[PDB]
This record gives sequence, C-alpha cells and structure tokens, in this order.
Amino acid sequence: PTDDIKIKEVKELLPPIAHLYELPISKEASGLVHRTRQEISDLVHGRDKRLLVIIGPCSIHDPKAALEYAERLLKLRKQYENELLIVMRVYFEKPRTTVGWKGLINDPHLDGTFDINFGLRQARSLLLSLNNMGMPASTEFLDMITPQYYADLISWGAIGARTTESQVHRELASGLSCPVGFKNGTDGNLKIAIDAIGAASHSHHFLSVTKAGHSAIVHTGGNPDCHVILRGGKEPNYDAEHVSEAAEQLRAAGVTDKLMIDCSHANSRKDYTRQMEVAQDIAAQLEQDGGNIMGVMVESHLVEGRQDKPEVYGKSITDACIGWGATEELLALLAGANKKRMAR
Amino acid sequence: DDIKIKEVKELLPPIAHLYELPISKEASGLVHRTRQEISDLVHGRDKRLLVIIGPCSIHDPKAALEYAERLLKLRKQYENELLIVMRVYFEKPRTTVGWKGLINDPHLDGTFDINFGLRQARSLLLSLNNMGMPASTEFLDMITPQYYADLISWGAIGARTTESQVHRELASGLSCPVGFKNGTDGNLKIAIDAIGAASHSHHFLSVTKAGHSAIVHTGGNPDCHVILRGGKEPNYDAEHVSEAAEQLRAAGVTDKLMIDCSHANSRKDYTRQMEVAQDIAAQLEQDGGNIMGVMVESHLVEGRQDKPEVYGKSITDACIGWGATEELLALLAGANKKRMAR
Amino acid sequence: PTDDIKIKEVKELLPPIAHLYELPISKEASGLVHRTRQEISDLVHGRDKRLLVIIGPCSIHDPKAALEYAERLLKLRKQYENELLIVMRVYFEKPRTTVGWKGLINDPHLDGTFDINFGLRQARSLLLSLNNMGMPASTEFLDMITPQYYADLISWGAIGARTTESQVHRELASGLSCPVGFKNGTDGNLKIAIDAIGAASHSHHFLSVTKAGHSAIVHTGGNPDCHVILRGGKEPNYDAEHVSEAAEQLRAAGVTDKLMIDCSHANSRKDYTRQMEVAQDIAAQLEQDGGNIMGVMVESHLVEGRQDKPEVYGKSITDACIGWGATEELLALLAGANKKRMARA
Amino acid sequence: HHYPTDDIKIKEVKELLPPIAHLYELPISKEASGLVHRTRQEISDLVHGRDKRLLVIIGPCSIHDPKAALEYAERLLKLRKQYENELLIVMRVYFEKPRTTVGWKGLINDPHLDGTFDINFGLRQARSLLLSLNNMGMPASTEFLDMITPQYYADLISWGAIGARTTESQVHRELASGLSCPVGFKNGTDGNLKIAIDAIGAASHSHHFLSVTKAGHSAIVHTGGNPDCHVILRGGKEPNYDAEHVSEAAEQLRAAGVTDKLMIDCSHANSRKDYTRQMEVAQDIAAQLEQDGGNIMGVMVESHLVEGRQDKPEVYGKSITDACIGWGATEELLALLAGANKKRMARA
Ligand SMILES: N[C@@H](Cc1c[nH]c2ccccc12)C(=O)O
Ligand SMILES: N[C@@H](Cc1c[nH]c2ccccc12)C(=O)O
Ligand SMILES: N[C@@H](Cc1c[nH]c2ccccc12)C(=O)O
Ligand SMILES: N[C@@H](Cc1c[nH]c2ccccc12)C(=O)O
Ligand SMILES: [Mn+2]
Ligand SMILES: [Mn+2]
Ligand SMILES: [Mn+2]
Ligand SMILES: [Mn+2]
Repeated sequence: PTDDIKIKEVKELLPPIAHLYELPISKEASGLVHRTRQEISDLVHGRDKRLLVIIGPCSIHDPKAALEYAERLLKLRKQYENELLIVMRVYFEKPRTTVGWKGLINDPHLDGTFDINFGLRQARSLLLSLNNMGMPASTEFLDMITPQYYADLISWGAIGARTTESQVHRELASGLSCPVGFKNGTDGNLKIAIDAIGAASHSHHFLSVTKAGHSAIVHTGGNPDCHVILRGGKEPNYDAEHVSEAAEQLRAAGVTDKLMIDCSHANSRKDYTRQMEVAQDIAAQLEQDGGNIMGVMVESHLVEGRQDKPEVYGKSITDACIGWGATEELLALLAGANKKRMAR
Repeated sequence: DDIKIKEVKELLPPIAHLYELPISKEASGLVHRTRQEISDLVHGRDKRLLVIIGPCSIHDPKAALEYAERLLKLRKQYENELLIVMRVYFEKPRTTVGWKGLINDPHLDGTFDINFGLRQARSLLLSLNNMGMPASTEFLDMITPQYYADLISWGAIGARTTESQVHRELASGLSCPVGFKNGTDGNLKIAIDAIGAASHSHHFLSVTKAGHSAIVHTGGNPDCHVILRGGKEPNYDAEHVSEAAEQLRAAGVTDKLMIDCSHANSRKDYTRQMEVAQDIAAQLEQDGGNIMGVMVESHLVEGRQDKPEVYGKSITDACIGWGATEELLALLAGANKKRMAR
Repeated sequence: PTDDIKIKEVKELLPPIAHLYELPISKEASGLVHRTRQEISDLVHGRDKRLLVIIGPCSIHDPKAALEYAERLLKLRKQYENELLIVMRVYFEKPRTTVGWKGLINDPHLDGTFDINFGLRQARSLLLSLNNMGMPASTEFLDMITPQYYADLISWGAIGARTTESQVHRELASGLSCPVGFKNGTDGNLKIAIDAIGAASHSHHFLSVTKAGHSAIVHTGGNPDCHVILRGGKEPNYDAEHVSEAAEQLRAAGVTDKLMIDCSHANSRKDYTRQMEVAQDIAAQLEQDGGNIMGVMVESHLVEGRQDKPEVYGKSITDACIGWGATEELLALLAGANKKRMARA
Repeated sequence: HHYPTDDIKIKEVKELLPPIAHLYELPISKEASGLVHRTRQEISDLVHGRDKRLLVIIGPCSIHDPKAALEYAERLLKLRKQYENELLIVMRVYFEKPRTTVGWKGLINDPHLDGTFDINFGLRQARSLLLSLNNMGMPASTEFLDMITPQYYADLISWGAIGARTTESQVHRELASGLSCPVGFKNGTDGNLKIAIDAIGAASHSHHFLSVTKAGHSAIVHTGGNPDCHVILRGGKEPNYDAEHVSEAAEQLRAAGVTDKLMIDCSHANSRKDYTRQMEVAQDIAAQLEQDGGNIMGVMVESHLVEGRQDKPEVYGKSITDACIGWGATEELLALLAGANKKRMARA
C-alpha cells in the first residue's frame, strides 16, 4: 500500500455553482464590486488620493454581528467618501500554527465539527448581503479553491504574510479579479512582497477547480493592481523612514510605490490600543507629505479586545480589535488628515 | 468573475494517469519500505544517513534515468551507511520569469502542456522505482500530488512555503515522510511549527483521484523533520546543529534533522557543497547524533546552463558533476561507518 | 471536423447533491416512501389484497394545483385505506412524437424556454411537499439521469410503453429503489413487458451519473417488485379475458401474475369519460373473482377534460382527465368492489 | 430522515474514466477525420438522393474479437475499393446485441468474455479498433444503445443505428438529433414502420437532453437536429423487404414530408433469423434495382469470416450473437448487389 495511508476521509464538497445558483450576485452587488475594484485600482496607481481603509473584525465568527457592524460602518463610509474609501474586513479564518478555531468556512458552528459546505454557504450569503447594503468587502484568500465560491463578491484581497512568498499564492493573485495586497514577511522582509507584485502582474498557469468543481488548468492574465502592505517585522515598519525606504525599493523594482500600512499585528506589537497610535503617526505623515501612502488596515469590531470563546456578542475570538468608539475616533482622524493632503 | 483569466483548460484527472501507468508490485514494495526506513531514521531507530541527491530539477528524463543507473550502484554499495534516494524535483520556484519546470513545460519551449508533463513525471518516477531507485520530490501545490505521490518516498516543503498553512495541511496528509526547510532568511521556528502542525489532523480542500473537488480529512504526519538550508548566513555547522536540536527537543518534536549542502548553505556556489559535506563528515566523527540526512544538488555534469544544450547539466541551480558526487558520497559513507560503530 | 457537429450548446447542469442539499428528504417523507414501497411490494407479490390506485393528473404543469389536488386526494386515501392503497400520479412530462409543451422538468415556465435546473428543483420541491403532507408519489422515469434528482421521493415508478422494450430502461428499472410497472407496447404487445420484468429482476451494469454529477458504472442488484400494466393496444385489453390471458403468460414466464390495469390512454380510446366504464368493468371482475388484479391507473384532475394552453386552473394540458366529482365516484366504486373481494379470503 | 430510500437496490457504483482519457491516448488522426467527414457527406448524399450508389452496412452481428475484426476489414476493404462506383461499403462494428435473455453483454460491457465487467477496458478497446479501422481506410458504423458511450467514439463513426427496440424511445431520438453522423431508425420488432417515420421527424428537430461532457460531468446538451436520418426496413411478424412493402413505405415517408429513401436489412426478421436467407433478400433487392427501385438507398448484411454462430468464442471469426453468412457468400452477395446497382445508375 502507498496511496492515502494518512487520510482519514474524503468528503463530499458542493461545487461553486451550487452556491452561485442559490445566491446569485445581484445587479447592485456587481456594480458595487466593479467600481470599488476600479476605485482601488486608481488608488494603487496614484490616480486618486483617497485613503483605502480596510477595516473590520480580525475574523468573522458571527454573521449577525458582522451585519450590524456593517450597518454602522456604512454611515462612516458615506460620510467620509471624499477622503476615505472604506471597505469592510470580512476574513473568515486567521491562519494559526497551533490548534484552536479554524475559521467560519471550516468550522461555521464554532464547535470543532467541520461543515465546510455550510461554511461556504454562510460566507457567500454574508458577502452578498453586505454588498447588497452598499458595503464592499475584502478578505484573505488562503487556498486555491475557496475563491471560486465568493471572489466575485470581493473588492480587495490580501495574501497574508505567511504566503506572500508562496508561488501558488502569487499565481492565484495573478488571476484574481480584485486588486490584491501582499504583506511583508512575518520577520519584516519587504522584498518578498515586492517580488510577489512582480510575479502576480504576469500571466501564470495554475491548477484549480472549475465553477463546476472539476480540476482544471487556469491560465491567468496577470494582476496589474497589486501592492505592498507594511504590517511590521521584528520591529514596526509604519513610520515615514520605513515608508520612504519601501517606496525607493518599489520604484527600484519598477512597481507601484503606493503602499498600505497595517495599524495592527506586528505594527501594534499585538496591542490593539496601539492601532490608534499608528493611525496618529500615519495622520502625521499625511499632513507633512505621505504621498506614498494609499491605504491603511485596522482591526475593529463592535466591542473591544478579544475572548477565547464566543460568549460576548460583537467581540473578536481571534486578534484583539478596537471597539466601535475608538473606530469612530480613528476614522475621523484619518479623514481629517487626508482631506489636507488632498487639498495640497 | 474571471476578468483576469485568459483561459481555463482541460485537465486529465489522476485516474487517467494511474490507469496507463499503474504502480507495480516492485515499485509499491520499494516505496513502502523506503518510507519505513526513512521513518526509522527520523525517529532515531536507525543511524544510517539519508541522502537526498540528484539534479536541482529534472528537465530530461533520459539523463535522469542514466544518472539513476549510476546512482543506484552507489546506493547499493553504501546501503549499510547511507540510504540514498534520488532528487526528482520537477521545478525550482522562481520569483522572476524563466523555465517553469517539467510538469508545466515538458517541451522546454514555453508552451504549457501540463497533461504531458504530469504523464512524463509519473512515467519517470515509475521507471525509477522499477529499477530500484526510490524518489523524492517537492510538492508545490495541493493538486499535483494526486498524480504521483504514490511513487514518492520522501517529500519536501520548500523554504518559501514552510510557513504556509495549506502546505502544512498538505503535509499532514502525505503518505511519505516530509522535510520542512527553514525560511529563506534563516528562520527555523517556522519549520519547527510546521512539523507540529503537520503531525495533527487537518481538513483541506483538494481534488479526488477522479479530478473532483473534495474535503480531505487527514490523519496527521508523524514522520516530519526540519532541513537546515542556511539563511542570511549558513547554518550547517555543529553549533547551529546543536542549537537546532535544542529547539526541536524544546518543542517536543524529533531532534533528528537534515542538512542541505546546497542553496544558501553553499552561498549558491556549487563548489562549496563539498565544504559543507566535509564539515558534516567531521561532525559525524566527533558526535553528530542529531544528523539524520543530507541534501546534495548533483548531476552527470557540473555547473549550470541557461538553455538545455549540454546533456546531463542542470538548467536551474548549479550542480556538482558525477565525479564530485563519487567523492562526496564516499566521504559521507566513510564518516558514517564510524558513527554506526561507536 | 467530426465531433459535436450537430450540437448547438452544452449547458451547466447542477448535480443532484445541489438539490438534495437544499431539499433534503425529511424523516416523515422517508418513512412514507419506505412504507408505501413495502405496501406496494406486498400487492405485487399477493400478500395483501388492497388495490393500488395510481391516480392524478396526466402531467403536472402547476405545483399549486398539484398540491390542492393532493389535499383532496389525501382525504380519500385515508377513507379507503383498508380497501385501496392510493398513490398520486406526479408525472412531469407526457412523451410525444410531435412538438408542443415538453413537461415541467424541461419547461417549468411553460413558455418554450428550457430551464431544467429550475425544473428539477421544482419537481423535487413538489415531491417533498406531497410526501410531507402524507401523499405518496409515483412517476414515469424517462431517462437515466433525472432519477438521481428525486427517486428518493418516489414510491412507485413507471416505464412507459415506448421504453418498456428499451434495454437501458430495463437496466434502470433493475436499480430503482421503488416497485416499477412496465406497460405493454403501443400496439398491445404484452411480451415486451413480461420480458422487461424478467430483465429488471436481474443484476445489470449500466452507465449513469453519481449524486455528484460524475459518470460512473452502476452495478445494480435487481428489482424484485416489478409488474406489468395493461394499457391497451390496437384493441383495449382491460377485460377479464385479456386479464386471464395476461396472467397465464406471466405464470408461464415464472414472474408475478398480479398486474395493473390502466383505465386511460388506449384502454379508454383517449376519451376520458370511458375511464369510468373501465373501472366499472374492473369492479365487476373484482366482484366475480379478479385475483390477478393488484392495481389500477386513472388520469384525474380537479377539473375535467384538457386544454391546449394552461388557462383553466387544475385542468390537464396533456391527456384529458376525469374531474373531481367523477374521481370520488370512481374511487367509491373501486373501494366498494374491492371490499367484497377482500372479504372472500 | 432515518428510514432508507436511496440506492436500496444498488450493489456498487464504480469508477469510470471519462471520454477525454480515451481521446488523449487515442486522438483521432487527420486520415480518420477525413474519412469520417467525407463518408458522412457521401451518406447524406444517398439519404437525400443526390447520389444513387447503394450504402452497404456489412459486418459481424457483434464484435467480440478485434483481431478477427481487423482481418475482416482488410478483406472487406478490397471489395469496398473494387465496388466504390456502385456501392458505398461501411463496416458493421457493433459492440453489443441488446438481449432480453442473460448471456454475453457485448465488448464494451464484457471485453474479457467472462462475465467480469471491465467497461473501461471495453471502451478503450472499442475506440482502438474504430481508430485502427478508420486509419486503414474502412469507415465504421455502430448502434448507439445508451446516452453515454457515444462520447467515447462517435467521432469515429460514419453511420449510426437506432435499434428496433429503441426507435420509439424519446431519449434515443433526442440522441440521434445531436449525433454528428447520419442515422438509420429500424422499424419496430413486430413491423411497426410509423415509429421509425416519427423518429426521423423528431430527430430532425432540436432537442435538450441530459448526458455527459467529454470530461465525464453531467450536462444539458442542446442539439441542432439531424437532417440525415432515414428508416430501415428489418421485418416484423412478416418480412418487409419486397417491392410492395418498399413502395408502401415510400408513400408513408413522402406523406410525412421526410426522405423516401430507405435502407433494407437483409438479416434479422427479414431473413426469419436464418442467415442463409440473407442472400434471398439481397436477390429480391437486386431484382428491384433492375426494375426501378429508386427508393432504396442502402442494405444491411450480417457477415463474418466464417458462417453461422456459436455459444462460446471457440472458433475464430465466427459470430457469438446472430448467425452471419461466411466470407464466400459475402463476395457473392456484394457482386450481386454491385452488378444490379450498376444498371440502375446507368438508366439515369
Ligand atoms: N474566479 C476568480 C479567479 C480564480 C481563482 N481560482 C480559479 C479557478 C478557476 C477559474 C478561475 C479562478 C476571480 O474571478 O477572481
Ligand atoms: N494522495 C496523497 C495525499 C493527498 C494529497 N492531496 C490529496 C488530495 C486528495 C486526497 C488525498 C491527497 C498521498 O498519498 O500522499
Ligand atoms: N438513486 C436511484 C438508483 C439510481 C438511478 N440512477 C443511478 C445512478 C447512480 C447510482 C444510483 C442510481 C434509486 O435509489 O432508486
Ligand atoms: N459527441 C456526439 C454527440 C453527443 C452525445 N452525447 C453528448 C453529450 C455532450 C455533447 C455531445 C454529445 C457526436 O458528435 O456525435
Ligand atoms: Mn488579525
Ligand atoms: Mn536547487
Ligand atoms: Mn396520459
Ligand atoms: Mn444482429
């Protein structure tokens, strides 16, 4: 015996078309996705000076809270639309080296069953509702298969720090319909993210699944709307001198020198109250010059901090988020600052 | 939807390949026991040295089979000291443009003919196992393994994907032992982490033998280990080995590890592989109980070329030639004969 | 060029699992399907002397109407449950040589568009509701692929006169979880139906599709609960003499000699009123002896007759049916007659 | 949903390689494509009366041994070339006789003739044989029994049959509507011709039927319709090959506004299931061609290397299904038909 020795089971997976038939994209959702992708493209290439704000929970573990959060964020989206382009974080799984909760797609029931068919349906339904209420959505694509279930509803995608250097993730990015952000590496390596944009911009052949759930060869056209995200290393890398050094390197590689700064993760050193400090520093850069900044990322929820079990409503069970109060503060700060950049 | 997709193309499922090239009794037996033998090495139940040795990449099956036929003689000759398993990597991952590997580009001309490539890959691997040479490879994605993992005795996850969750989940379901390299700037924690993760059950999305998407529930891979392949500085010496083994034991994982003689440890100079090997040989005489394997980039002919003009010469990373391989292998054999006595 | 020369398009087909996931079979529907299949088997093999009545529209073109019909039929199902085993006709298409409306699965919108995905979803939705309210369902399986979408909701199946002689339909029958009736051929050939019962009782290997929509080899175990249906020919064949001759031939092939009589189609000469005459003759055979009769088939709707376009609620757009009044009478007539046959045990 | 209702009477569902796996190993060649393409057009011409050659669908009742088949084709090929101005000879390459009785289920189903079922091997063997035949210059004809097997080798078929037992089946008519080759519908097993006339009707229109893609996934196939369909007279209770039956069939066909050019099966019910009588039928057809017989566009003959039949595949090139005429009788029968038709063609 040499085949599937360490496989316990192979289970039935509904193909993407099953979900697309139940939850077809609406006219409005298409329009919103389409133009949000264009609008972000314009930010990536320096054609517009608004600040892309990718903001929301670290992960989504409860769609009801996600929709209530979206309702609130939507008012600030409209209010700040001339200064900020606000797009909600709708991430289904925090990649984790240890055991623990495996994300909404994997474990929608939050009990260690794996009900991926239900997860993908829930994921798509939440995304469709969000787009339907005027809130565009962003997410991190972890594998090569899940995107076929809801990428059509995504206006901006991330490739995480742990996969920016992975070739098949760069290939995936090269065929994604949405702009894509590549994070610097977990120890602060920027070059891998710069290379990724290089790779992602060219055509690739990668193996994936058709909408019908059958393996196929996908020939991509390249993604011209990729960029770097500074999310910290051994040290934080959000300040002006890091930004400026990043911008030089980007120009040096012939790619866009407009980048995004993540206020969270290793830039806050995992202390959610520091996100505001980073946003303050970014505010200060925009007021002085900050021409290379095109966006920021913030981990924000209804209620602040985090919990191991999903006991409190609207409170993260992955990374600790700022609460809604602080969120209003932060967005007002960034709006006020960028208005003054856009006048200059 | 699919705005940046040029084309979606027909892909034969693994069963089409498995139907034309079914694994043989002899190939199954060889894979089965080479896996056991390597498992014994990983867990410190046998003190032979695993040697993953062969071309950086396979671009010409004829040369590969030739190389194997010479490598087989040495495998048999050193069977008490070394467990020799040929490197049969089909692609070297590259940030920039260039040849994309045998699976992607079997014709070496920039056409993609993945169906032909997967067939060639499986046929080469089956022939190699049939003649008595087991095979090792790097699994880059979650689909290609279904086409030939049954013919593979040891697997690598590359430096670039050791931190990737889905690659760890893949390793958790791989029938073969798996080596995780430290990161391209020398980070070892990510490989230790990767071993921990890979030893547990996971649910990942992939494709059945029949080419249909499915949820695969894995049992966990107990036969994982790390590979020291250098970082900003090389990490092959006795001090690095010792500090690595302390870290591995601290994490509750096997402290038996493999050392790559090429790539960052040689400073990307193929000549230096022998210096690393010498250093490893010297550790084996003094103590070196934490070393279970070495990795060597080797071919019929030394160095490298941009186009496949010269027979048996790598077109990816530069390799030592057949000579320097007879030397490196003797050198490792001699040194480990001593280990296994004392 | 040699491939797909005369093919206009190949279109996306959701696999059975997609429908099974949205409309899983309920506990109650399962129990009812299970039990009804058993109860029918007992009739096929002469363990119970109730009369199976397959009754309802010639074809379903309107689920609302079908449900309302079921609600009324249900009361009579219960009322006569000791004499009659009443199962509703839920046929989606009447196969036709000519052009016209192609059934609910093919043309659920009744406008000449094709929307088979919607059709299959509607068909299963209706079948699940019917079973849930207590009404078991029967249908004609026309191809090898549609049964995966809803066979689990079907308590009795028919293979039509046009396909009884088809080997692939016999093979299909040999793997269907429900009893199956085979009709004599459109000119009155009975041998093909007897042959079909023989064939369907054995194991076969045919090619079909898994629940997941992938082609596969199905090894079937054989269907022991098949029987013939007398549906007329060049002449009608519902009378005692035809029944008696049909039973002789059945015993002679070593298959069950309990058969079903279709009161409609070529036994009524397509003139729906005459169904009552056939039932009357069936009642009269039951009173005398009628040991070989285990079921009847009747084409019945809320409103009698037929129409070309679906303008009048609850009226067939395929073969003309008797309306509700006559349905009550036909059922009372059959119940009364069969009560007397069961008493003579 | 605790009570069981699903796959109660299924023993097993097994793996089936999709058409593309066979098409990859055995792609159609330029020569085979050319031959299929033109043989179909040539047959279309006969169906629509633009050419007065006679289509001759001739060969074993069923193929149980590809080596014998190839040897048979080599022999038939010399007569195909020799009579090419009078006859259009196409080989019968039928894999499986439909049977009510248990017994051998054909080469696709049971390629090892031992009651195993190795349909993957069977389909590979069927395709290989059909490709070998087209590559040597012998076009091939077959009967399509199910909706799935055609995807494996219809690209190598120049003419298709719908059998007597399925001519009335709606799905088979829909299948015919999307088949790339001309198609003949047989009359029913008791002699009903109207079903075959209806079938031509139906097959000529567009349909939607459910089948499998080349990749093995179920799909909806929207067909264009098949304009190259015709009827086959194969007898009933009584034989139906003579001039009066022919003439009565032609009036019915015209009356239905379909082609009044038909094919006559010399075997099966027209021969009373007696292989020797095939020559009788051909003799009668020859007599019709000399008189007038304008409505006849083809004939069907069950022919093999060796005459008769056997239950076990003991003797080489001898049928295990319906009894066939041997090779001697075949040369006779074809010379007979050639000579007769040469005279018809000269009168116009
Ligand atoms: N559907 C994705 C691209 C993509 C990812 N994986 C695929 C597999 C097949 C086809 C397309 C894809 C998009 O439009 O962004
Ligand atoms: N077949 C692989 C395990 C595996 C990798 N990818 C898969 C996808 C599906 C099923 C199994 C797998 C092995 O034996 O090592
Ligand atoms: N599901 C059907 C049997 C069946 C029909 N077609 C199939 C194809 C595959 C497997 C089973 C089937 C039943 O239970 O009656
Ligand atoms: N391929 C067949 C037609 C056909 C049969 N079944 C199909 C399913 C899908 C597409 C085409 C088909 C031909 O060319 O004659
Ligand atoms: Mn986070
Ligand atoms: Mn290398
Ligand atoms: Mn009817
Ligand atoms: Mn025959």
